[PDB]
Amino acid sequence: KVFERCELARTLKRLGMDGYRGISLANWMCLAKWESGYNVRATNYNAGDRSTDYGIFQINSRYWCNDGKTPGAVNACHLSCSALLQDNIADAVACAKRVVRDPQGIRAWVAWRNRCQNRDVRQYVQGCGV
Ligand code: NA
Repeated sequence: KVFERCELARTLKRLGMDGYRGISLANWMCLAKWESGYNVRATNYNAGDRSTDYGIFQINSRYWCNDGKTPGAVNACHLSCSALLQDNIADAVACAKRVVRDPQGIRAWVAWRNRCQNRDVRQYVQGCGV
């Protein structure tokens, strides 16, 4: 499933993402937009280090979820990476919350730095009723 902008915005708000660890809802929307284009099935293999990014937030298999084929990996979210490909994004959200509980916060994703940081991100939630 590929979420529509406002549909996702309302879903994330209900899941308690607004202001989570100081991160505004619009920041999470900007992150999802640039990582997967709001597509829960997005997957990207990194030939360079043998890890894969999964789902709407493109969470990496080396640290956060287990896919079994990533060398020297941990599973901090204690989830199979398969869980991050579901239409129901509850597990992906719980794992995203875990990722930002680390010192880097939202900066853990380089795309956030490149296209969201210091930018006007209001556009991602405008008119959505959140
Ligand atoms: Na892993």
